[PDB]
Amino acid sequence: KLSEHLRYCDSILREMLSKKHAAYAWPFYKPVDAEALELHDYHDIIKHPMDLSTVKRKMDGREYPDAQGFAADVRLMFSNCYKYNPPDHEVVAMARKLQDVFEMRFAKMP
Ligand code: NA
Repeated sequence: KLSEHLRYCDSILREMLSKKHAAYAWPFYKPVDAEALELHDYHDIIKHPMDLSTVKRKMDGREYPDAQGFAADVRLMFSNCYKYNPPDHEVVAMARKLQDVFEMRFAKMP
């Protein structure tokens, strides 16, 4: 079983992965494939990649000991995006919209 807090976190993940947010969430569904995206320096710049599929695997694997660890990975995902891309990239705007969802939902955890 997941703790109470982590059951709430699981719901946030479900929401982030849901159709309602897909127009901006889709770049975060799978790990960045540096070769396929021709971003060949990606792993020189980003030392700790993260994406929502990995968060889902970790959740299912009961790897998070608390809600704070879940939040850390999700914030890492957005931060990687802000760090790597120019601030006017369309993907940064998509990250921001999805982060607005995440931060609001996380803060509203009972
Ligand atoms: Na609350």
